[PDB]
Amino acid sequence: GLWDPTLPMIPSANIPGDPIAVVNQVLGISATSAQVTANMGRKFLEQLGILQPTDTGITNAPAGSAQGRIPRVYGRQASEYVIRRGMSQIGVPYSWGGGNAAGPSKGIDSGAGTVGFDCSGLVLYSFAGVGIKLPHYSGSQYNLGRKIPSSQMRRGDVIFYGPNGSQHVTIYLGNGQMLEAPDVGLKVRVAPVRTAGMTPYVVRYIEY
Repeated sequence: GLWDPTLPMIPSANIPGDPIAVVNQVLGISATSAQVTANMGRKFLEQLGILQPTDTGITNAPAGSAQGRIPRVYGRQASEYVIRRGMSQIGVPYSWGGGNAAGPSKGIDSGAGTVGFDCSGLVLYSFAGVGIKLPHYSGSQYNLGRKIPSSQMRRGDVIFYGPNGSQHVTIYLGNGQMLEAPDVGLKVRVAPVRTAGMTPYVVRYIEY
């Protein structure tokens, strides 16, 4: 019983570091997920009227802290933007290892010929819109942000599965539903929350 038995009972794709996210061969440019995330974070802060010269655009709280860069009075707005970004991807194919801060991408290993999202890729893409920078591995995502008891999960919190949160990750939508990139052959979808294999905590990246 350690895993969600509806999905492969293995750790999810683990893509190191700060991958290239944008490649433009005509202009001859490229940029990484962290670059795109910082750019989008600064834009978001500017739209709230709070951009400062010291802001890189990266908005993550120190892991475990209840205080991040985005003010609490703007956190619902931030969270709703993240959710809209993710939900806009419903119907995009799953691809093992797929996705970056810019959108779906070619995957790895099995997913090498498929442009799409995997579980952690969808989560990282969604949160990047407000400057929340996440690693492309569900177990590493579980170690960031602030833990909330699973029984108190709230819309916008992030649900994890398997040992160390390593099997699967999804975005809770409230009302017993979650947004996920599920498995090969499928598409990004809204699905009922599953409790089998779930970690006893969810993760909150945005306070409100």
